[PDB]
Amino acid sequence: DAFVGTWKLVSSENFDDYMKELGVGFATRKMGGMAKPNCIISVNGDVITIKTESTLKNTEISFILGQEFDEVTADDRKVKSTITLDGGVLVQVQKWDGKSTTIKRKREDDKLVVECVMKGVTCTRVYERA
Ligand SMILES: Cc1sc(NC(=O)C2=C(C(=O)O)CCCC2)c(-c2nc(C3CC3)no2)c1C
Repeated sequence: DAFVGTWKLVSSENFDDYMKELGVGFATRKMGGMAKPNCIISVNGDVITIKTESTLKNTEISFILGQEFDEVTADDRKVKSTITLDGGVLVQVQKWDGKSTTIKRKREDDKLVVECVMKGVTCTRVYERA
């Protein structure tokens, strides 16, 4: 849709702090910090696929809106994830061990803007079309 395409990370703010608040150890935060992933979003029928591709780590999720799914995150958390569409924003929550984090994906001008929240920490990542 508005989201479909191949997107390249161009800017990131507060990602290390976000990873820290998730309990991500130094080695994984080092891998993630200066990573510049591609994000490849596609849809077929009910099913949306979001692939994240980077030199040291790839991940992928496929989901139906509103339907919880199991996810292994890039930092090896086993989480229960639900993604919904709310006012044009893809809202993802991950729940594990009585905690939650939210990842919101929205389109703004030429940007795919990804807001990641854990407790008091807010990180913002911006992608543009590859
Ligand atoms: C090479 C890469 S990329 C990447 N994470 C992203 O790109 C992420 C997002 C996005 O921009 O889609 C949005 C949500 C957070 C993550 C990691 C990594 N995340 C984590 C914890 C924070 C989940 N630990 O490592 C690494 C090692």
